[PDB]
Amino acid sequence: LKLLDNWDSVTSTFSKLREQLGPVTQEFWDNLEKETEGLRQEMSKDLEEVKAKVQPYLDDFQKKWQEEMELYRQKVEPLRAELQEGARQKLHELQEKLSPLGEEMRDRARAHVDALRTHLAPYSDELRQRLAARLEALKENGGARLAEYHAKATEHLSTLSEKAKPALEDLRQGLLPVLESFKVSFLSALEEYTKKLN
Amino acid sequence: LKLLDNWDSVTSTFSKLREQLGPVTQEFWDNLEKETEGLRQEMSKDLEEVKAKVQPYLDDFQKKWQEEMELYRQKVEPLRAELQEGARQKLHELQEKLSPLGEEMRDRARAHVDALRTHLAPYSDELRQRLAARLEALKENGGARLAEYHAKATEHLSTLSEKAKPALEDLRQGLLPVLESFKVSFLSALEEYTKKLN
Ligand SMILES: CCCCCCCC/C=C\CCCCCCCC(=O)OC[C@H](COP(=O)(O)OCC[N+](C)(C)C)OC(=O)CCCCCCC/C=C\CCCCCCCC
Ligand SMILES: CCCCCCCC/C=C\CCCCCCCC(=O)OC[C@H](COP(=O)(O)OCC[N+](C)(C)C)OC(=O)CCCCCCC/C=C\CCCCCCCC
Ligand SMILES: CCCCCCCC/C=C\CCCCCCCC(=O)OC[C@H](COP(=O)(O)OCC[N+](C)(C)C)OC(=O)CCCCCCC/C=C\CCCCCCCC
Ligand SMILES: CCCCCCCC/C=C\CCCCCCCC(=O)OC[C@H](COP(=O)(O)OCC[N+](C)(C)C)OC(=O)CCCCCCC/C=C\CCCCCCCC
Ligand SMILES: CCCCCCCC/C=C\CCCCCCCC(=O)OC[C@H](COP(=O)(O)OCC[N+](C)(C)C)OC(=O)CCCCCCC/C=C\CCCCCCCC
Ligand SMILES: CCCCCCCC/C=C\CCCCCCCC(=O)OC[C@H](COP(=O)(O)OCC[N+](C)(C)C)OC(=O)CCCCCCC/C=C\CCCCCCCC
Ligand SMILES: CCCCCCCC/C=C\CCCCCCCC(=O)OC[C@H](COP(=O)(O)OCC[N+](C)(C)C)OC(=O)CCCCCCC/C=C\CCCCCCCC
Ligand SMILES: CCCCCCCC/C=C\CCCCCCCC(=O)OC[C@H](COP(=O)(O)OCC[N+](C)(C)C)OC(=O)CCCCCCC/C=C\CCCCCCCC
Ligand SMILES: CCCCCCCC/C=C\CCCCCCCC(=O)OC[C@H](COP(=O)(O)OCC[N+](C)(C)C)OC(=O)CCCCCCC/C=C\CCCCCCCC
Ligand SMILES: CCCCCCCC/C=C\CCCCCCCC(=O)OC[C@H](COP(=O)(O)OC[C@H](N)C(=O)O)OC(=O)CCCCCCC/C=C\CCCCCCCC
Ligand SMILES: CCCCCCCC/C=C\CCCCCCCC(=O)OC[C@H](COP(=O)(O)OC[C@H](N)C(=O)O)OC(=O)CCCCCCC/C=C\CCCCCCCC
Repeated sequence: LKLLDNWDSVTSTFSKLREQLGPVTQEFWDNLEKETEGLRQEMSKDLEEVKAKVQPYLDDFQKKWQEEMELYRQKVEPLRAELQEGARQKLHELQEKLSPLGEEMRDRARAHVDALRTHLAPYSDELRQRLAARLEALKENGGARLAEYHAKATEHLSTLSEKAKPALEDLRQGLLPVLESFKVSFLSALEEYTKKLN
Repeated sequence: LKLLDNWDSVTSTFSKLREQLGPVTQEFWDNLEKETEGLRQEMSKDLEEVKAKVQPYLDDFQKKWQEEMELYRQKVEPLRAELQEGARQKLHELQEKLSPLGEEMRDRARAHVDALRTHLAPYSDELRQRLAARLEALKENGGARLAEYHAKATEHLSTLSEKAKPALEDLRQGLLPVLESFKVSFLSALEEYTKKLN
């Protein structure tokens, strides 16, 4: 009955909470009305003054910004001209540079890769010999290693069968009485669990 | 007793593990010897080929690096000049911007900031005038609420104590038989558990 007795004190408090919620909501809204009323009076001033003054605000800034934009455009043109004239020369110089230097770079690139070709041909061939020597050795060595590992695997499995059979047998044989002792204690423990659970 | 047999079986598996590793390690050493011997014939050629490859490689790469160094010198040198000229031109281009537009922007800033003075100053005072009433509302309604909260505080304390008195007495009156029966449950549980856990 702990739930009922305690819940009774909870239901009564909740009821008393409503008894306090009533007046509190009335007083809260009562004062909130005064707040909204004052805030409305202030807001009327806020909006009116902000709006009436927003005109000269935006007008002043817009008129100035208008000139600013005009001056900006009046500058953008000659400034872009300087940039254009400059770009024409700068790009021309770069063009007149990328042409000879491009040819030179391409020519040097030719020798760069071509001289590399003269080395790549033998280099790759030598690598083939080295790789073949390694692969051939690793193949014979591999065959031996495979046999070695296979033999070790056989001995590993043979000695493992001597564990998978006798050792596991002993483990399984021990599991029987072990499970018995466990079941006996578990079954008896279940009694306590249920007994203490009511 | 079980742990004794368990460890006993582990002992047998250990001997048939260590002795298994006997020939295994001996053969593995020979196996490793094979790899080592192979590498003794592989790496010898590998290193010799590497030496006879890295030498002409670095040599030819030196030519390439020289080609590139010359290339970069023949590029960076004139490009540094062209870039300096172009940058100096751009600097002058910017100079004819940062100064004219700078003084212009400064005047724009004056027009903005000064306007802000005659726009934010009165606005701040307006805000104060509106905030004054706002604060007044918070003082009047605030003080009222403070009183309402005070009244409700007493009503809260009275209701809390109205519960605290019977609730604490009832809780203590409930905890007595509850803890008493719980103790009986604990005592029996302790005994029952010590009978199984042994
Ligand atoms: C049928 C069965 C029914 C039973 C139901 C019970 C219902 C509840 C009713 C009654 C419970 C009675 C328990 C009263 C406990 C009193 C603990 C207390 O008097 O303690 C004192 C400590 C003081 O300081 P100290 O002694 O440690 O320091 C020593 C430091 N030297 C000295 C320097 C200062 O107070 C501290 O430490 C304060 C630490 C504050 C930690 C707050 C943790 C907040 C986070 C999570 C809350 C989790 C809620 C669970 C959510 C559900 C998850 C599933
Ligand atoms: C003396 C004691 C000291 C402690 C102080 C007082 C704390 C309040 C105390 C006790 C709470 C009363 C007990 C709760 C009553 C249960 C009401 C209920 O049954 O409720 C359910 C709803 C719906 O939820 P549902 O769809 O999952 O369940 C639907 C369920 N099914 C799954 C069937 C569909 O749950 C809802 O309404 C819950 C929504 C979340 C409610 C948040 C309330 C936050 C309160 C104040 C912050 C407000 C500040 C205001 C300023 C605003 C500025 C913008
Ligand atoms: C505890 C510590 C907290 C720390 C917080 C720091 C304070 C930061 C201050 C303010 C944060 C602003 C956010 C609060 C506003 C949430 C109002 C609310 O509850 O939003 C949700 C409700 C629920 O409907 P819904 O969104 O799901 O549906 C609409 C569905 N449709 C659009 C999608 C299709 O939306 C509705 O009821 C619809 C809209 C109702 C409009 C309410 C706003 C009225 C305006 C002014 C009242 C206050 C003026 C006071 C100014 C000075 C304050 C100092
Ligand atoms: C201890 C230290 C030792 C020092 C040793 C020295 C290193 C040996 C020196 C030089 C050897 C260079 C060998 C590789 C150079 C050739 C790169 C090349 O031209 O390859 C051709 C591929 C062909 O692609 P596709 O046109 O048919 O396909 C496009 C078709 N669609 C779009 C359908 C996907 O092009 C591509 O993959 C490129 C396009 C996609 C990019 C993929 C990722 C590229 C990044 C890195 C690769 C760098 C390898 C360099 C290291 C060499 C190790 C020997
Ligand atoms: C001999 C001694 C043996 C030991 C026995 C006792 C161990 C009890 C331990 C853990 C389990 C929690 C027990 C809660 C009982 C069920 C409440 C319930 O029926 O629950 C419904 C919700 C709904 O979800 P669903 O239908 O999708 O899942 C259901 C999933 N279907 C059906 C596949 C299964 O299931 C959920 O919540 C499921 C999530 C897990 C339950 C979490 C809630 C646990 C209760 C209280 C924690 C208090 C938190 C306090 C508030 C903190 C605020 C900060
Ligand atoms: C193509 C046209 C040519 C362009 C010309 C540039 C050519 C490249 C040359 C120089 C650039 C410098 C690179 C910056 C890297 C390190 C910055 C640094 O060391 O940082 C930490 C310092 C610590 O403070 P401290 O008191 O110890 O150092 C003050 C004492 N001192 C200045 C003697 C060191 O912080 C400082 O120096 C504070 C940094 C504030 C810097 C304000 C510069 C304002 C001028 C112009 C604005 C330009 C806008 C245009 C952008 C578009 C370009 C396309
Ligand atoms: C001197 C006088 C005093 C004034 C002081 C300032 C006080 C602030 C109070 C009131 C003024 C704000 C009220 C008006 C705001 C509404 C602006 C508006 O017209 O709203 C609507 C837009 C619409 O959506 P749309 O234009 O994208 O779509 C267009 C359509 N389309 C998708 C289709 C293509 O929605 C938007 O503008 C979305 C805006 C919400 C996003 C806010 C994100 C802010 C970012 C960072 C804040 C950092 C927080 C981290 C903490 C550090 C703090 C330092
Ligand atoms: C129903 C009317 C009862 C009124 C109060 C009585 C009991 C309090 C009950 C509920 C309040 C729960 C909210 C959290 C309470 C924290 C308790 C705590 O553990 O507090 C100490 C910790 C220590 O941290 P600290 O030393 O760094 O901070 C303090 C330093 N500080 C001033 C310099 C910055 O502070 C913190 O956790 C930070 C917050 C501490 C807030 C202190 C404000 C105290 C205000 C007034 C004193 C009592 C007026 C009583 C009215 C008469 C009613 C009849
Ligand atoms: C169902 C869903 C709803 C459930 C909600 C849960 C309701 C519980 C809510 C709030 C109460 C939290 C309690 C914290 C206040 C302590 C009251 C108290 O036991 O204080 C006596 C102590 C004595 O000193 P000491 O060193 O031994 O203790 C410090 C202990 N140590 C050292 C271990 C840290 O003094 C202090 O802690 C220093 C006094 C600090 C004064 C703080 C006053 C703050 C004022 C207003 C904040 C508003 C709270 C509103 C919530 C209540 C509405 C009715
Ligand atoms: C995602 C990232 C992309 C890369 C971005 C790079 C941006 C860099 C930003 C600004 C320019 C920086 C300009 C830096 C100029 C200074 C270069 C120089 O000598 O620096 C000195 C450092 C010295 O390091 P130390 O560790 O020795 O000393 C530090 C010391 N321990 C301490 O605690 O203080 O050496 C080093 O940094 C390491 C070796 C450098 C060798 C140079 C190698 C340069 C080689 C060639 C030139 C560059 C190629 C240009 C290609 C165009 C032409 C073809
Ligand atoms: C889900 C859990 C619900 C219960 C929860 C309880 C607490 C929950 C709260 C927090 C979690 C706990 C978090 C604990 C964190 C660490 C606690 C701690 O300090 O542990 C260390 C100690 C010390 O061990 P050491 O003993 O080996 O010796 C000293 C130690 N090195 C030192 O430097 O001090 O260990 C000991 O106390 C050993 C003594 C054991 C006593 C024998 C006890 C004998 C117990 C049982 C025997 C019966 C079984 C019979 C089986 C049948 C026969 C085979």
